[PDB]
Amino acid sequence: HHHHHLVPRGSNPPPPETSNPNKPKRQTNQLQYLLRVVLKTLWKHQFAWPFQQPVDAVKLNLPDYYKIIKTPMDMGTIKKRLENNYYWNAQECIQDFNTMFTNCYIYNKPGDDIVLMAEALEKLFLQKINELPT
Ligand SMILES: COc1cc2onc(C)c2cc1NS(=O)(=O)c1cc(Cl)ccc1OC
Repeated sequence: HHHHHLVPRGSNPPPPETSNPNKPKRQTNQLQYLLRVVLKTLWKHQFAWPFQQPVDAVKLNLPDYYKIIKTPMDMGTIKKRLENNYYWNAQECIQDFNTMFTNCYIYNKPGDDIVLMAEALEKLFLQKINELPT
């Protein structure tokens, strides 16, 4: 038979939402710090680039990525969520960072370049978290 299954093709899933009008939201001092200090310091770091947007499994040739990672998260999404006042509290935002880092550790192996990057970003994150306003 002449159907060789060359189509349909793969794709990336839809990215995480950055807007949800019926979601409860608040501005808090802790969230303002998470944007101004935590996100902005990580964003400019030389290790930020793999984490500045959703994993593009097509471009990066990671066809297994979304078979393994079912709760994707990235700093581009977190930045948009902070700019859009999406969060109710600091915990919701911190959980997004934790998810991002954990996804990287799940998908990859200790000592991989991308894991070294995530570990360094996570160390910085945890340092900035320890100065969160009370
Ligand atoms: C192995 O390639 C990757 C693994 C990943 O886990 N999480 C992300 C995001 C991620 C991205 C890639 N691909 S990559 O081109 O960004 C890449 C980054 C680094 Cl620091 C090292 C290798 C590499 O691709 C081979």
